[PDB]
Amino acid sequence: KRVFLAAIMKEQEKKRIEDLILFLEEKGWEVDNNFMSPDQCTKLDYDAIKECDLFIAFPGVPVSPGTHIEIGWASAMGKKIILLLAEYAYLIRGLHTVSNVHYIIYNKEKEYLQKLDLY
Amino acid sequence: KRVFLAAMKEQEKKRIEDLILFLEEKGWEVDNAFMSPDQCTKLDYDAIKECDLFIAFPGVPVSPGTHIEIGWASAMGKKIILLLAEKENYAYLIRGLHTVSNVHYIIYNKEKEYLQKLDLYL
Repeated sequence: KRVFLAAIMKEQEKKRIEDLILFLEEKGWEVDNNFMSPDQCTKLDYDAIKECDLFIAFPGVPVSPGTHIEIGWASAMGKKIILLLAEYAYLIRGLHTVSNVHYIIYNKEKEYLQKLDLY
Repeated sequence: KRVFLAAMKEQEKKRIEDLILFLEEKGWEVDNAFMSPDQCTKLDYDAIKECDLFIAFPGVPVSPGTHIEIGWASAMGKKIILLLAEKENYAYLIRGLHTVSNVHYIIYNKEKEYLQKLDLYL
Protein backbone atom coordinates (compact mmCIF):
# COMPACT_ATOMS: atom_id res chain seq x y z
CA LYS A 1 0.00 0.00 0.00
CA ARG A 2 2.18 2.84 -1.30
CA VAL A 3 0.81 6.31 -2.05
CA PHE A 4 2.54 9.01 -4.05
CA LEU A 5 1.20 12.44 -3.14
CA ALA A 6 2.12 14.91 -5.88
CA ALA A 7 2.69 18.03 -3.79
CA ILE A 8 1.90 33.77 4.73
CA MET A 9 -1.07 31.85 3.31
CA LYS A 10 1.01 28.86 2.21
CA GLU A 11 0.42 27.52 5.72
CA GLN A 12 -3.06 26.52 4.55
CA GLU A 13 -1.46 24.36 1.86
CA LYS A 14 0.99 22.78 4.32
CA LYS A 15 -1.83 22.04 6.76
CA ARG A 16 -3.99 20.37 4.10
CA ILE A 17 -1.09 18.14 3.04
CA GLU A 18 -0.19 17.00 6.56
CA ASP A 19 -3.86 16.22 7.19
CA LEU A 20 -3.93 14.14 4.01
CA ILE A 21 -0.76 12.16 4.77
CA LEU A 22 -2.13 11.41 8.24
CA PHE A 23 -5.48 10.43 6.76
CA LEU A 24 -3.79 8.05 4.31
CA GLU A 25 -1.42 6.52 6.87
CA GLU A 26 -4.29 5.82 9.27
CA LYS A 27 -5.99 3.80 6.53
CA GLY A 28 -2.89 1.64 6.23
CA TRP A 29 -1.18 3.49 3.39
CA GLU A 30 2.51 4.29 3.04
CA VAL A 31 3.20 7.77 1.67
CA ASP A 32 6.32 8.05 -0.51
CA ASN A 33 6.42 11.74 0.48
CA ASN A 34 17.16 18.68 2.57
CA PHE A 35 20.08 19.18 0.19
CA MET A 36 19.04 17.78 -3.18
CA SER A 37 19.71 18.54 -6.85
CA PRO A 38 17.04 18.63 -9.60
CA ASP A 39 18.74 15.55 -11.05
CA GLN A 40 18.17 13.64 -7.82
CA CYS A 41 14.72 15.05 -7.03
CA THR A 42 13.45 14.13 -10.50
CA LYS A 43 15.00 10.69 -10.13
CA LEU A 44 13.39 10.09 -6.73
CA ASP A 45 9.88 11.19 -7.72
CA TYR A 46 9.89 9.05 -10.86
CA ASP A 47 10.88 5.89 -9.00
CA ALA A 48 8.44 6.64 -6.18
CA ILE A 49 5.62 7.01 -8.71
CA LYS A 50 6.85 3.91 -10.54
CA GLU A 51 6.63 1.93 -7.29
CA CYS A 52 3.40 3.37 -5.88
CA ASP A 53 0.01 1.67 -6.13
CA LEU A 54 -2.03 4.87 -5.88
CA PHE A 55 -1.39 8.37 -7.24
CA ILE A 56 -3.00 11.47 -5.72
CA ALA A 57 -2.54 15.01 -7.03
CA PHE A 58 -3.98 18.53 -6.77
CA PRO A 59 -4.38 20.00 -10.28
CA GLY A 60 -5.30 23.68 -10.40
CA VAL A 61 -4.21 27.32 -10.50
CA PRO A 62 -1.41 28.34 -10.26
CA VAL A 63 -0.39 25.48 -12.56
CA SER A 64 2.48 23.43 -11.15
CA PRO A 65 4.83 22.19 -13.92
CA GLY A 66 6.22 19.36 -11.79
CA THR A 67 2.81 18.09 -10.69
CA HIS A 68 1.47 17.86 -14.24
CA ILE A 69 4.59 16.04 -15.43
CA GLU A 70 4.10 13.55 -12.60
CA ILE A 71 0.47 13.18 -13.66
CA GLY A 72 1.74 12.36 -17.14
CA TRP A 73 4.18 9.91 -15.58
CA ALA A 74 1.49 8.12 -13.56
CA SER A 75 -1.01 7.98 -16.44
CA ALA A 76 1.53 6.59 -18.91
CA MET A 77 2.69 3.94 -16.43
CA GLY A 78 -0.94 2.93 -15.96
CA LYS A 79 -1.07 3.83 -12.28
CA LYS A 80 -4.23 4.36 -10.23
CA ILE A 81 -4.82 8.12 -10.28
CA ILE A 82 -7.02 10.23 -8.02
CA LEU A 83 -7.38 13.88 -9.03
CA LEU A 84 -8.70 16.33 -6.44
CA LEU A 85 -10.07 19.35 -8.29
CA ALA A 86 -11.55 22.46 -6.69
CA GLU A 87 -14.64 23.97 -8.33
CA TYR A 88 -9.75 23.24 -16.20
CA ALA A 89 -7.40 21.76 -18.81
CA TYR A 90 -8.64 19.52 -21.63
CA LEU A 91 -6.10 16.79 -20.91
CA ILE A 92 -7.11 16.77 -17.25
CA ARG A 93 -10.83 16.37 -17.93
CA GLY A 94 -10.22 13.67 -20.54
CA LEU A 95 -7.40 11.86 -18.75
CA HIS A 96 -9.80 9.10 -17.66
CA THR A 97 -10.05 7.76 -21.22
CA VAL A 98 -6.37 6.87 -21.12
CA SER A 99 -5.64 5.68 -17.59
CA ASN A 100 -7.52 4.68 -14.44
CA VAL A 101 -8.48 8.13 -13.18
CA HIS A 102 -11.02 8.99 -10.48
CA TYR A 103 -12.02 12.63 -10.05
CA ILE A 104 -13.09 14.16 -6.74
CA ILE A 105 -14.63 17.63 -6.87
CA TYR A 106 -14.55 19.68 -3.67
CA ASN A 107 -15.12 23.16 -2.28
CA LYS A 108 -13.66 22.59 1.19
CA GLU A 109 -10.99 20.32 2.70
CA LYS A 110 -13.50 18.42 4.84
CA GLU A 111 -15.43 17.56 1.68
CA TYR A 112 -12.66 15.80 -0.25
CA LEU A 113 -11.41 13.93 2.84
CA GLN A 114 -14.85 12.37 3.25
CA LYS A 115 -15.20 11.56 -0.42
CA LEU A 116 -11.71 10.06 -0.40
CA ASP A 117 -12.66 7.90 2.57
CA LEU A 118 -15.63 6.58 0.60
CA TYR A 119 -13.54 5.79 -2.50
CA LYS B 1 9.59 9.09 -39.05
CA ARG B 2 6.75 10.74 -37.14
CA VAL B 3 7.32 13.70 -34.81
CA PHE B 4 4.95 15.04 -32.14
CA LEU B 5 4.93 18.79 -31.49
CA ALA B 6 3.45 19.63 -28.09
CA ALA B 7 1.92 23.03 -28.85
CA MET B 8 1.34 38.55 -29.16
CA LYS B 9 -0.38 35.25 -29.93
CA GLU B 10 0.31 35.87 -33.62
CA GLN B 11 3.99 35.33 -32.86
CA GLU B 12 3.33 31.92 -31.30
CA LYS B 13 1.34 30.73 -34.32
CA LYS B 14 4.08 31.92 -36.68
CA ARG B 15 6.82 30.13 -34.75
CA ILE B 16 4.87 26.87 -34.81
CA GLU B 17 4.13 26.95 -38.55
CA ASP B 18 7.80 27.68 -39.21
CA LEU B 19 8.74 24.67 -37.08
CA ILE B 20 6.31 22.25 -38.74
CA LEU B 21 7.60 23.37 -42.13
CA PHE B 22 11.18 23.00 -40.95
CA LEU B 23 10.50 19.47 -39.72
CA GLU B 24 8.56 18.38 -42.81
CA GLU B 25 11.34 19.61 -45.12
CA LYS B 26 13.77 17.34 -43.27
CA GLY B 27 11.53 14.37 -44.03
CA TRP B 28 9.53 14.34 -40.80
CA GLU B 29 5.80 13.73 -40.39
CA VAL B 30 4.15 16.00 -37.83
CA ASP B 31 1.27 14.41 -35.91
CA ASN B 32 -1.32 17.17 -36.17
CA ALA B 33 -3.52 15.51 -38.80
CA PHE B 34 -14.69 20.63 -32.92
CA MET B 35 -14.02 17.79 -30.49
CA SER B 36 -14.27 16.82 -26.83
CA PRO B 37 -11.58 16.70 -24.11
CA ASP B 38 -12.13 12.93 -24.07
CA GLN B 39 -11.20 12.70 -27.75
CA CYS B 40 -8.44 15.31 -27.71
CA THR B 41 -6.71 13.58 -24.80
CA LYS B 42 -7.12 10.24 -26.57
CA LEU B 43 -5.64 11.55 -29.83
CA ASP B 44 -2.59 13.23 -28.28
CA TYR B 45 -1.71 10.16 -26.21
CA ASP B 46 -1.79 7.82 -29.21
CA ALA B 47 0.09 10.34 -31.37
CA ILE B 48 2.83 10.57 -28.73
CA LYS B 49 2.75 6.79 -28.31
CA GLU B 50 3.37 6.39 -32.05
CA CYS B 51 5.87 9.21 -32.59
CA ASP B 52 9.64 8.72 -32.81
CA LEU B 53 10.54 12.23 -31.68
CA PHE B 54 8.92 14.53 -29.12
CA ILE B 55 9.37 18.31 -29.22
CA ALA B 56 7.91 20.74 -26.67
CA PHE B 57 8.15 24.34 -25.46
CA PRO B 58 8.31 24.38 -21.64
CA GLY B 59 8.03 27.83 -20.04
CA VAL B 60 5.86 30.59 -18.61
CA PRO B 61 2.88 30.68 -18.61
CA VAL B 62 2.97 27.00 -17.66
CA SER B 63 0.79 24.86 -19.93
CA PRO B 64 -0.85 21.97 -18.01
CA GLY B 65 -1.42 19.90 -21.14
CA THR B 66 2.13 20.30 -22.44
CA HIS B 67 3.72 19.16 -19.18
CA ILE B 68 1.42 16.13 -18.98
CA GLU B 69 2.47 15.22 -22.52
CA ILE B 70 6.10 15.64 -21.47
CA GLY B 71 5.40 13.19 -18.66
CA TRP B 72 3.75 10.89 -21.19
CA ALA B 73 6.72 10.97 -23.57
CA SER B 74 9.32 10.53 -20.83
CA ALA B 75 7.53 7.57 -19.24
CA MET B 76 7.10 5.86 -22.62
CA GLY B 77 10.82 6.31 -23.23
CA LYS B 78 10.40 8.55 -26.26
CA LYS B 79 13.09 10.80 -27.74
CA ILE B 80 12.46 14.23 -26.21
CA ILE B 81 13.73 17.63 -27.33
CA LEU B 82 12.99 20.51 -24.97
CA LEU B 83 13.29 24.05 -26.33
CA LEU B 84 13.76 26.39 -23.36
CA ALA B 85 14.08 30.17 -23.55
CA GLU B 86 16.62 31.81 -21.25
CA LYS B 87 15.69 31.87 -18.59
CA GLU B 88 15.54 29.05 -18.28
CA ASN B 89 15.65 28.83 -13.44
CA TYR B 90 12.78 26.61 -14.60
CA ALA B 91 11.20 23.58 -12.92
CA TYR B 92 13.27 20.94 -11.11
CA LEU B 93 11.68 18.04 -12.99
CA ILE B 94 12.39 19.76 -16.31
CA ARG B 95 16.09 20.33 -15.60
CA GLY B 96 16.54 16.80 -14.28
CA LEU B 97 14.32 15.02 -16.80
CA HIS B 98 17.38 13.81 -18.72
CA THR B 99 18.29 11.36 -15.96
CA VAL B 100 15.07 9.46 -16.62
CA SER B 101 14.52 9.55 -20.37
CA ASN B 102 16.38 10.50 -23.54
CA VAL B 103 16.12 14.28 -23.31
CA HIS B 104 18.07 16.86 -25.30
CA TYR B 105 17.85 20.51 -24.23
CA ILE B 106 18.15 23.44 -26.62
CA ILE B 107 18.52 26.89 -25.06
CA TYR B 108 17.59 29.87 -27.21
CA ASN B 109 16.93 33.61 -27.11
CA LYS B 110 15.49 33.99 -30.61
CA GLU B 111 13.57 31.76 -33.04
CA LYS B 112 16.40 31.73 -35.59
CA GLU B 113 18.71 30.37 -32.91
CA TYR B 114 16.77 27.23 -31.98
CA LEU B 115 15.97 26.41 -35.62
CA GLN B 116 19.69 26.30 -36.39
CA LYS B 117 20.53 24.30 -33.31
CA LEU B 118 17.69 21.90 -34.11
CA ASP B 119 19.07 21.47 -37.63
CA LEU B 120 22.44 20.50 -36.14
CA TYR B 121 20.93 18.00 -33.70
CA LEU B 122 19.02 16.07 -36.38
